[PDB]
Amino acid sequence: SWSHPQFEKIEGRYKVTLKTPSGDKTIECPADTYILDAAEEAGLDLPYSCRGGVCSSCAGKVAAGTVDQSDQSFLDDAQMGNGFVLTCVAYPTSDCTIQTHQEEALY
Ligand code: FES
Ligand SMILES: [Cl-]
Ligand code: NA
Repeated sequence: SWSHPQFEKIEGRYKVTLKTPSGDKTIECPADTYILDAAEEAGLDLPYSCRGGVCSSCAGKVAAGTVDQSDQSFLDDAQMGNGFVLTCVAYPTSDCTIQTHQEEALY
């Protein structure tokens, strides 16, 4: 192996502000890391079920910034156009603010 952590995990991280029901919590999220994975590693308890982009459990809404959720399946094109994000399969592509716990907002 290597005598250092992976550069991709130490450097170049995006700021992700999770606007949760219990307040805003800003974490660093590597570009190669799904938002849910960074949040759960940081000790947050965000909702999820399938971890595969096929449900609404981990849904959030992008309040600021952009994501890459090319692996997602469940959201329709309009929902994604309107800012919904499946946090379990979404990489940040900018500093961003994601309101969590938005499953119920989906129609
Ligand atoms: S937990 Fe099912 S889509 Fe994210
Ligand atoms: Cl949950
Ligand atoms: Na990587």
